[PDB]
Amino acid sequence: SALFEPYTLKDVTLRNRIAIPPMCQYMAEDGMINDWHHVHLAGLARGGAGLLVVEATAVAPEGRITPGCAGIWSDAHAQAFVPVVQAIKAAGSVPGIQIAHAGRKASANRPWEGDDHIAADDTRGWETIAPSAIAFGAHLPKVPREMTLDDIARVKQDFVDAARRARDAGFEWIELHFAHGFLGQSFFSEHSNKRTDAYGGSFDNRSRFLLETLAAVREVWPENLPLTARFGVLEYDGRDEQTLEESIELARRFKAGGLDLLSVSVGFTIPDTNIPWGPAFMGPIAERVRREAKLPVTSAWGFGTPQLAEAALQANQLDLVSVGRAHLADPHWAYFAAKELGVEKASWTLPAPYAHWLE
Ligand SMILES: Cc1cc2nc3c(=O)[nH]c(=O)nc-3n(C[C@H](O)[C@H](O)[C@H](O)COP(=O)(O)O)c2cc1C
Repeated sequence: SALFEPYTLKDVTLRNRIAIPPMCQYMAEDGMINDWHHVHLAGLARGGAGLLVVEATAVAPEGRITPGCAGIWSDAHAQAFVPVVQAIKAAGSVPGIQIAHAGRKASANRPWEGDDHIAADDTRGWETIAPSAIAFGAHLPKVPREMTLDDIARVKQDFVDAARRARDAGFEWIELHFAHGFLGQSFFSEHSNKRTDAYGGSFDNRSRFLLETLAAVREVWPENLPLTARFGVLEYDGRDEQTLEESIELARRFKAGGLDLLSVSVGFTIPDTNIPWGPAFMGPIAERVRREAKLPVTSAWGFGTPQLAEAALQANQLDLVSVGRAHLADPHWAYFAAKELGVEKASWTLPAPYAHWLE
């Protein structure tokens, strides 16, 4: 099976092509992770996936999505990850982390606590920042503060510090969160970026925050460990061919700047869109980016059906298959997939204290 073939990227070898993508847990306190995350992540690693990417972890307090988001904006925050990293490694999975800044979509409630911007008089809330003072709208009506050049320098440095911290905590894989309408994505999109300085207007200017952040992170992130990013390559906003073309150009510049793999997603930059949700619906777009930027890719949404994951790999649409919600439902999804695909000794996807009994 293609799904259970190993994958080598730089010095890191994944035992199979199953990636667990970043999934916010909303269980941290002032950015500090705790035994929620420890057990969640170690349990997933033991389930058999080759790569486990820790949830969006804020590079700065105001870059959290919610009051429950993880952070890595101090060395104490980073140190909290060390035992979890060590547990993921003990289980034979590769520990990754997504470092993030939520931009104008920050200061929101947890998804089961309203999922909306925090009310003005709620002591938990904070001012958001963005390339331009324009609200997302809908359930995220707060108008962000327009970033100064010093803010841009500071946030880039926060990404650098976060990457340094992730390195020193023992992560073997990093993902820059430039997708899903958060700060990076919003610098790229003309919907959200109305700047007239070096960081807006033209394609080069809109790309600049993302490329400069990648280059700055590259200085401190080891060359022998995969350097990746998530990026929304279209919005389903009636501008898809032009947006895709630009996104693919940016992917080429990412590759030239040392990016090893791109997690291809949707932008979610604005609410007024028409996304054609369906099983593996991003497969063909991921394939186009892979082909036209000549860059390894992953993607997500509905690949928890093992045969569909297998088909996407065999069609060379993807290099890794990201499987999210199916792993919340069943942390041992990789074992289920091995069984479904008829892999020999499927139960040994799991560690011996499980595998022996399930043969
Ligand atoms: C609980 C939850 C939290 C998520 N948090 C993030 C995250 O931290 N960063 C990210 O880029 N995507 C996040 N996503 C998107 C997932 O990585 C993934 O793309 C999405 O769930 C689709 O894959 P699936 O159909 O296999 O669940 C999250 C989704 C879920 C379900």
